Amino acid sequence: PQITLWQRPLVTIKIGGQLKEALLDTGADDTVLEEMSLPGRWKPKMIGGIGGFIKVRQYDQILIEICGHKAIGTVLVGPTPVNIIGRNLLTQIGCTLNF
Amino acid sequence: PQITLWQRPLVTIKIGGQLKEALLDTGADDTVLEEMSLPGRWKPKMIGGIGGFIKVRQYDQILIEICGHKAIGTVLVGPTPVNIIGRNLLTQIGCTLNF
Ligand SMILES: CC(C)(C)NC(=O)[C@@H]1CN(Cc2cccnc2)CCN1C[C@@H](O)C[C@@H](Cc1ccccc1)C(=O)N[C@H]1c2ccccc2C[C@H]1O
Repeated sequence: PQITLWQRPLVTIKIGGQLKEALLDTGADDTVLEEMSLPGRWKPKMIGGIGGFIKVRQYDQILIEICGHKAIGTVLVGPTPVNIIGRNLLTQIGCTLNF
Repeated sequence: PQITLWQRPLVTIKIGGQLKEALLDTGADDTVLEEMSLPGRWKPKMIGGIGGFIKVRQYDQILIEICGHKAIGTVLVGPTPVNIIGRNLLTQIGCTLNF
């Protein structure tokens, strides 16, 4: 698709057999989802944005479907205000910025 | 241009006759630039990022030059680590997300 930016670019993702809403976010290096339980072991990570750092949980090789495009990649879990799809998974599903 | 997302999407902007580098951020609602002096009076605002809220100064009716293209709109100035061009100005230059 082509998504213009007058509204937030929210798409629907499927992860863990659930459907969630997430923001497509070119300003985010990584993908962070709200507090959920995902399979397997986790490592620790701190990510910093505006307002400071949060401590999140890094899971690897997670399957997540964005607009019916399957990506398998690293997903962070933590107290983020919105689910954010960031560059590590945007590159996978072939996403560019155009003007 | 067609900007890919293997690296951060940094481009050159011009505001107040200064050249700056800044991030094309589809996840940002507003444009937030690093502490600098602008023409006009400002309203104060609280905007919230990933690690919580910061206080910014809001200037209206500001022209920025992004890769040639002019855009005018609200610009917030405040303690941000990186310069961020959000949706409010991304729309004016005709920016879209394509996959
Ligand atoms: C207006 C303003 C700019 C303040 N907006 C944001 O910060 C929004 C906030 N919401 C939330 C919100 C807050 C309040 C109200 N509604 C919504 C969540 C997403 N962001 C958008 C982010 O794209 C902003 C960037 C800024 C940045 C980039 C690089 C380095 C430092 C800062 C961001 O936070 N990116 C970071 C990031 C993000 C996720 C995972 C890893 C990493 C690393 C890093 O790239």
